[PDB]
Amino acid sequence: SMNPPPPETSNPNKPKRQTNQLQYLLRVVLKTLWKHQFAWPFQQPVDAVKLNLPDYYKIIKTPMDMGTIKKRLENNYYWNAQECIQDFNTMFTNCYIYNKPGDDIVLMAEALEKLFLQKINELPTEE
Repeated sequence: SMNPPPPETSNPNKPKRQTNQLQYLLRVVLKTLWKHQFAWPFQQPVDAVKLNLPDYYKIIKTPMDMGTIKKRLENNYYWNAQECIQDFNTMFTNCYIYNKPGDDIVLMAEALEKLFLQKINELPTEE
């Protein structure tokens, strides 16, 4: 069995910014979700080999996870906050697409998403 290459976290020719919204996405949003008791399934790319999910990457073609997001934020990969918000939403959506309603991992995603939405609701104004 085989995993795909992970999403890109480094690309020297991608233009980059460090903005107050992106700082909030790291300091408040990522940190809040990362420390949660339900974070662990989402802290790294889905390992379809270890988890015995041979169809995962047949179904999920835009993988995303908080390990990748953390690396992107720490390495100033983004130009804007919308790119990062999209990554979180991709992560949640993948979970809901692949799994069955009411599965433990879906409940976990929902709890993290609730917090995500509460924090993004107060995304600061651009400086």
